[PDB]
Amino acid sequence: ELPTDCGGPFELWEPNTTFSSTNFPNSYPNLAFCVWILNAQKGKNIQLHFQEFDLENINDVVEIRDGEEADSLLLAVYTGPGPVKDVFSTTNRMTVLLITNDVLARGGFKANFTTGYHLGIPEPCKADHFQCKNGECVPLVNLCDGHLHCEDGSDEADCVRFFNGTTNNNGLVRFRIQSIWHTACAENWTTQISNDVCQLLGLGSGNSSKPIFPTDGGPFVKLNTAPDGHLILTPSQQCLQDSLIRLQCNHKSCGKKLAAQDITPKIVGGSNAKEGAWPWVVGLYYGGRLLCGASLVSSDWLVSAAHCVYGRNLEPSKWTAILGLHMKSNLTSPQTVPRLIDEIVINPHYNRRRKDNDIAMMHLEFKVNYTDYIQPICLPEENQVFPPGRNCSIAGWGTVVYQGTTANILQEADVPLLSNERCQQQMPEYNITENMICAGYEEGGIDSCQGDSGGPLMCQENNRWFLAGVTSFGYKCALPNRPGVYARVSRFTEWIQSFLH
Ligand SMILES: *[C@@H]1O[C@H](CO)[C@@H](O)[C@H](O)[C@H]1NC(C)=O
Ligand SMILES: *[C@@H]1O[C@H](CO)[C@@H](O)[C@H](O)[C@H]1NC(C)=O
Ligand SMILES: *[C@@H]1O[C@H](CO)[C@@H](O)[C@H](O)[C@H]1NC(C)=O
Ligand SMILES: *[C@@H]1O[C@H](CO)[C@@H](O)[C@H](O)[C@H]1NC(C)=O
Ligand SMILES: *[C@@H]1O[C@H](CO)[C@@H](O)[C@H](O)[C@H]1NC(C)=O
Ligand SMILES: *[C@@H]1O[C@H](CO)[C@@H](O)[C@H](O)[C@H]1NC(C)=O
Ligand SMILES: *[C@@H]1O[C@H](CO)[C@@H](O)[C@H](O)[C@H]1NC(C)=O
Ligand SMILES: *[C@@H]1O[C@H](CO)[C@@H](O)[C@H](O)[C@H]1NC(C)=O
Ligand SMILES: *[C@@H]1O[C@H](CO)[C@@H](O)[C@H](O)[C@H]1NC(C)=O
Repeated sequence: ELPTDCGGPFELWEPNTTFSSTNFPNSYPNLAFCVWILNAQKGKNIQLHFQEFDLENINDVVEIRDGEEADSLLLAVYTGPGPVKDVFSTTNRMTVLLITNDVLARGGFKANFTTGYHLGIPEPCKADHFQCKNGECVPLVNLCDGHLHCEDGSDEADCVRFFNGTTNNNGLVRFRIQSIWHTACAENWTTQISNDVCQLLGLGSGNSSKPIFPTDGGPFVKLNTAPDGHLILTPSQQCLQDSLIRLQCNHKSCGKKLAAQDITPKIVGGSNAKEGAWPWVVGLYYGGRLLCGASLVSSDWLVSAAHCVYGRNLEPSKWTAILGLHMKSNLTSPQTVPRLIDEIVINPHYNRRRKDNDIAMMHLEFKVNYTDYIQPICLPEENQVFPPGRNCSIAGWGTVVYQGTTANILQEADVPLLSNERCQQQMPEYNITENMICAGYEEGGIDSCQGDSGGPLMCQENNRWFLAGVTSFGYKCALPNRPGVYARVSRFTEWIQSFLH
């Protein structure tokens, strides 16, 4: 008997600034979903400063968005008591959604925004410097010089990239020094430095190099070796019968298992996974309780579902990432590696009401070494399509019922892929967007459940296990004709690669 109230302060202009929920110094109504659209002038952002904030737990949240149109962004998801940071917008419209539960009504929030030109983002400094990602600017002599100057490392990042590359794993060797880009030569190019250059680019070893001729007027730089392991770029423009380096680099540690497994046919009735059969499956415990799994994509980064970390991102220290998790009742094994979380980044295009863009990055506390039972998952390459009917394996600790006991050992099962058209024909309730992929049997039996959220949809391709899905939502478990819908990682590859660097 508590319906969502409609008719609150939707449109808020410039003089009308000091807004708040209904009866702010009191208890707000439960099951309320209110929206405070913050209109502004064309060319001014929104700066919201919460004067007093004391909400309920993760059950009730305040979601701040910067939509301005049908496709809404995501700025912050605040919850819990205590002061919060001032959200800095980028457009003239900000949506403040108040998601509430049915019980435990807390006090409420109150804020006063302000419209200005590029608020939050600091003013750009003099043009003779290079601005980092945090707004601070450093002199041009301090970028790409082998010494970290930016707080995040923007001066020493993206100092070399592929040029004239037919694929994302080869091309030229254009370096950047003193804020100018230029190619290299092949007079003294060996194999001992090729793998080093490939590692600097964020790739594997060097396959081969095909120097032909120079075609650009850039001041190509000579490259030599060094006994201390430093790629020296001798500043000079003088070379006879030169040639641009067409360097070919291999991929990084991809989805290659290192355990000694056997062959066992199990399609219908998938049993437990052997110790070390899925090294890129990471567990996430929030206060001594597994909620949603994660996929190891780098040495310190994890990809998890955005619906379980929704509201639990304010305090990343409460999470605990268990790498090499095999049994839920025995963590004293030498293969289990515990780590903490220090940063949780939710996808900007996430939408809990549409279950779209369900993906989230989680930074680890300390970097973890790769072992025989811990290996990173392999991100799918750009412009890669997975055909339907492809039997891809999954992994997780799903429970047979909502409030029962889950499997102690890691469970795994193979499910075939489905097209979006047939999936929508099978699920007339939900909404299947162009960033989702459905997989599962229409006859039931092999179906995911709670506890497998964020689990990877591992599809093997040329002896390599890629990442073709992240668990987003699903209907009731143990029901036929209800395939699991996962977030299509192929559409979020660049968003993850922008953070892995
Ligand atoms: C603020 O809102 C009230 C009603 O919500 C409206 O009458 C008024 O014109 C708005 N602007 C002000 C007070 O500057
Ligand atoms: C909100 O609180 C008061 C307004 O009474 C003001 O001093 C403060 O600067 C405001 N913060 C903003 C507008 O971000
Ligand atoms: C290679 O680089 C040259 C620059 O001189 C450019 O004109 C050309 O389009 C690039 N690609 C190919 C395939 O030649
Ligand atoms: C480059 O290659 C030539 C070829 O003999 C060699 O004499 C020279 O020592 C190498 N290094 C430099 C810096 O020229
Ligand atoms: C290099 O590329 C080829 C494909 O042409 C591949 O077979 C090989 O494994 C790669 N690595 C090495 C070291 O040859
Ligand atoms: C947990 O694993 C260790 C090492 O594998 C083993 O010694 C211990 O007996 C296990 N715990 C239980 C309850 O079996
Ligand atoms: C991981 O690799 C580093 C690099 O040498 C090493 O110092 C460390 O002992 C290794 N093991 C762990 C648990 O960090
Ligand atoms: C999936 O498994 C079934 C079981 O017989 C098989 O017929 C089908 O070919 C498999 N799909 C792929 C892509 O291997
Ligand atoms: C999602 O909902 C819209 C209505 O806003 C509808 O037009 C669309 O067909 C739905 N998506 C699917 C896959 O049916």
